[PDB]
Amino acid sequence: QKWKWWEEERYPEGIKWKFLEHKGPVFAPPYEPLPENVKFYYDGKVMKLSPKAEEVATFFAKMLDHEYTTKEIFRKNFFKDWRKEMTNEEKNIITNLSKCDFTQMSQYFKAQTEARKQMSKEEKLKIKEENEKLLKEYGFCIMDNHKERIANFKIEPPGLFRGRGNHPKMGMLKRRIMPEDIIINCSKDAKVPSPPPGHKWKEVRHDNKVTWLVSWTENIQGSIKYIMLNPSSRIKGEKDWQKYETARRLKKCVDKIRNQYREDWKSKEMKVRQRAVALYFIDKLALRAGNEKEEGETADTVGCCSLRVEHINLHPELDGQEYVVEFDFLGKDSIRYYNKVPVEKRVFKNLQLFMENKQPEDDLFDRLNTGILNKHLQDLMEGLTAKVFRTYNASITLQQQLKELTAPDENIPAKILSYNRANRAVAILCNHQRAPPKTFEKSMMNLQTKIDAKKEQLADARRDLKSAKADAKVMKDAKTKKVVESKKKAVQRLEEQLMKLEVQATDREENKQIALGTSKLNYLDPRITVAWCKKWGVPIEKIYNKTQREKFAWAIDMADEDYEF
DNA sequence: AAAAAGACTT
DNA sequence: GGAAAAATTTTT
DNA sequence: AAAAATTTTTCCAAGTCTTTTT
Ligand SMILES: CC[C@@]1(O)C(=O)OCc2c1cc1n(c2=O)Cc2cc3ccccc3nc2-1
Repeated sequence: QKWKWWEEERYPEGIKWKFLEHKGPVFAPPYEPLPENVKFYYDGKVMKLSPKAEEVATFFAKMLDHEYTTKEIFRKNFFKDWRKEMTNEEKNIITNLSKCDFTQMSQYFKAQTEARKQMSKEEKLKIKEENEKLLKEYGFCIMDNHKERIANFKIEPPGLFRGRGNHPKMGMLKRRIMPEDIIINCSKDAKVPSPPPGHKWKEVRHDNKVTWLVSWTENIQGSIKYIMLNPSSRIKGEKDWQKYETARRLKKCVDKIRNQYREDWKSKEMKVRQRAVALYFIDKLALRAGNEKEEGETADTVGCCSLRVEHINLHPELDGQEYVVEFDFLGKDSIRYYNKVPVEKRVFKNLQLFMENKQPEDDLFDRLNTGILNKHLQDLMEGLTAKVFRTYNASITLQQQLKELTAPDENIPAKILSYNRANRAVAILCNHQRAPPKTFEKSMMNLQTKIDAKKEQLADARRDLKSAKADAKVMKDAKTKKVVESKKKAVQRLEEQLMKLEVQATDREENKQIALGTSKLNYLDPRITVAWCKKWGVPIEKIYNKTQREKFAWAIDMADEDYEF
């Protein structure tokens, strides 16, 4: 069937749904304590760990293999959070983490993973079926006249916080989410889901100005987690489509804004000059609008509006470049951003002004935050904020590079390479880095030995063709010529294969320290891709896989070859 | 405001 | 998501 | 048959910006 929601009339502003029914959240599987033969030791002598404490102790044991279990903060926060979940006949004995021996616990769990990957196609087939009966009853909710998929219906198990970067809270206990934390949400006329026996959910909500099915407040940050619908849904995809159409609207008056923020660098007020320089950073330098965040509750990271002075060092000349601003900081997810950038005359001079009589630990743009900057953007264009730039600059770069890369001649596998090269450019601009695949970049030697082997399979068809001509000369007939054809069409089938292997080795080695994912899904207007595919006859499945085709179902169907962002 | 929350987005 | 599992599928 | 190199899931947060509260 497949419901073409994009053909429907836009859902009237404010209300998200008229009717919402769902089976609720699936809870994390109960804890199975340790057997008799898996003993825990403290101060060398055996210790009986109560169910509560035993669990918190496993979470650490299973991580013993990682290098972070040796960091101060990790161990400090851990031990503190373990103390709470301990009995007094245990809070009296265990004074420190350092005297606790998890070695045996840690060993059993590495054995479980082994004994698991050695199962029978009877057990493995049963689990893979019991896992399918859960996805049917719990993974589909009903939102207005339709059956749509839920994204992550399984509530996350309790464990230990790690987070990304050097985070202050690493090692803390993530408590087990009970029904009494869950806030259900659904329509008044919908069958309310039944809670686990002998429990009550925190609240049965009916707020129809939201898209969520369930919410709870996790304890590490005190942030609210949600169980929202699958990206393939209407509610998620109309939002997605809107986000693109909003960045597409930015396109028709982008140069207008670029005229203004240019001369704004020459205004009376520092506040307007700051706002404009920051806007330059977000525009031409694809920075995020860096909100302020609670220090000692998150990893010290930034974005443009939050950039401290210590994140830049002013250089007049370097490598033959004029007015270079050296960026050096940890962006989102503690991912470094280093950029030597030649800026215009006023901008370099404006930055010196913004850094005068200031200490390294102070802001660059004081008198600025995301709030001021975004209030301006709104006035500049109906519905514009500072993230829309990243959507424009990323999307439009794909469209441009696909134009400047794709040649009509190329066979399908080299066009895929051209597309990926386009994607790659966006990725480097949006700084979606990657740590090289776990020493496995010797898979290149194991791909080169396959290419060098094909150079033989072809080299032999070349010397086969050279001898076919040496027989076609002496005694020329329609039996020798039609063989010099079968040896020519043979050089070709191998030539097209070598291309397919070499082009695929380039694609792989260029995308070594880059990440296309976050842009593939989150930043590029899927229609830009779809058009490119319809044009050169590249079957979509070569670019977007099934969950992607499904998420992007709206683009595929509602976009021709002629489409232009 | 403008902090502190909430709901989306990356 | 992006690296790690885990389930595959390719190589040897 | 079994090492090996792949494809695909599973594990687990950190931003942006709107709406409340204070
Ligand atoms: C590296 C890619 C990226 O950081 C990002 O910048 O954009 C996409 C993305 C990320 C992370 C994430 N998600 C994402 O959609 C969804 C999601 C769910 C999670 C659920 C639990 C823990 C971490 C989680 N991280 C992401």
